[PDB]
Amino acid sequence: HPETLVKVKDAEDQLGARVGYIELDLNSGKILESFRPEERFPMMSTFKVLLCGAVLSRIDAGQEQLGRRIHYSQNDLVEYSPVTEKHLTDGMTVRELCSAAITMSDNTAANLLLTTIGGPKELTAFLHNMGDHVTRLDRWEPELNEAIPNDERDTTMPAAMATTLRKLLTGELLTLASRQQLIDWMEADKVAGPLLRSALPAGWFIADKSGAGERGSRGIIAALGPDGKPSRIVVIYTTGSQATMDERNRQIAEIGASLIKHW
Amino acid sequence: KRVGYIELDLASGKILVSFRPEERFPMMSTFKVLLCGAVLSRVDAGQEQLGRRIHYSQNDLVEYSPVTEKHLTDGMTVGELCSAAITMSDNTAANLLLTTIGGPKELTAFLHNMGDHVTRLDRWEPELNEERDTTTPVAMATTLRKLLTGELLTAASRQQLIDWMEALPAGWFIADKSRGIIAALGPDGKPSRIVVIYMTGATMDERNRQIAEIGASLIKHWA
Ligand SMILES: [Mg+2]
Repeated sequence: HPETLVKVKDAEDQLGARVGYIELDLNSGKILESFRPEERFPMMSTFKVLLCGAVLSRIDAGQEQLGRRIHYSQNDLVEYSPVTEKHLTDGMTVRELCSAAITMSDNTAANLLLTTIGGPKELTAFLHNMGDHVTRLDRWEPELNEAIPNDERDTTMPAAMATTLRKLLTGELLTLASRQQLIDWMEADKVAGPLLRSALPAGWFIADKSGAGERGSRGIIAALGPDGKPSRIVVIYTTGSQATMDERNRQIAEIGASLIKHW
Repeated sequence: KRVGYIELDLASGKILVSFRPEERFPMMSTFKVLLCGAVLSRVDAGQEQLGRRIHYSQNDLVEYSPVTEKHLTDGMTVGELCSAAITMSDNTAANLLLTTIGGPKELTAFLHNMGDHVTRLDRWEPELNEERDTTTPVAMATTLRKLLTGELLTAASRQQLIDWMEALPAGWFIADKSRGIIAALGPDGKPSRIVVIYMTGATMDERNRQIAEIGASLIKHWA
């Protein structure tokens, strides 16, 4: 059963770059296995789940509404804004913006949502307040993806991210419809095909969010399980590699194949 | 049937690799390391001397006692007994050292007092090898790291504990010569990493294949 860990190590050796990984039981929160779990990695677009968690938490407390509309003005359009670049005229509701930020990784959507909560510092405050004292967001899209070596801005650790994700998706931090909306948005992720979904067998459930940035940075956070039901959380990050995006994708997909095989 | 392990970076206290690190397992001989830790804490406190000689009878000998069985006449110093209890897993030596601190409950209270509320020793040798006398990979590693780094022991005692532990893969410094293994990894006399492995089950071989697979997963702080 350390086979998966040996594969992560091989990935690290194939990429010439640090890889971090943790697998947690969704119900108990116990760590099942881990590799560099307490090293810092850039979050990249995996933060968009935590963002929409904070946006959902404010919806639950009456400070935000799903149906509130946001207009925004072409000047706000940062690169990879596939959904938001189609609604220059009419705008987009909070619900649509979370949908775009999660399912399509729309960068402008994330910035608009960040503004609704008071920016990076308020996301970081939201995290500290729920017991995550590691994860920090500092910048906006697209700067948060720079992945400068030794820069602790905009980073998490695999263990901190995994525990946080778990608290968002289970228990009572969010309401039932909110919890379910967040996991449904993650289920409907359309831009993480090459990662753990490429190794997922028939009939398995996966709710995920991937990220990609500069300087070889790539990752994914996921809740998955056999028979249409999530039972574990997986977080994989890497940074630093000079390998191609497809090689990074492949490495993550093969770690996924290993943890699935040794489930 | 079950395996759990953890490798920790000593300088940082960060977990490098883990597999079922919070499952409970019988300590088996890994308690001996912690015992020698409690002994050295007493030395540091001016309550015990490693040069102190102890005589013991043939009513003290229990199974696997390779050193102590040979010194019923002349006895053995506290330091010798610690060396025997870790390096030779000499079960009488562990029982005699236990008496010097005040029994299982006093080791267990030593651990409580240093932040470890998972690891519990209740029995003496040989009865401890049959939820009593258990730990988890993470608690044992975290406790050992506390012993070996900064605070808890003086620098004399820390080096002494290491040198006993450094007195299975060829790169591993193995404390002990259903099972527990503690290994230190790194330069002689100053390991950078510790590995703690428990297995309950087994066939000489296949445990050795499992051990080699764990060996393949081990890493170091990224430079
Ligand atoms: Mg390494």
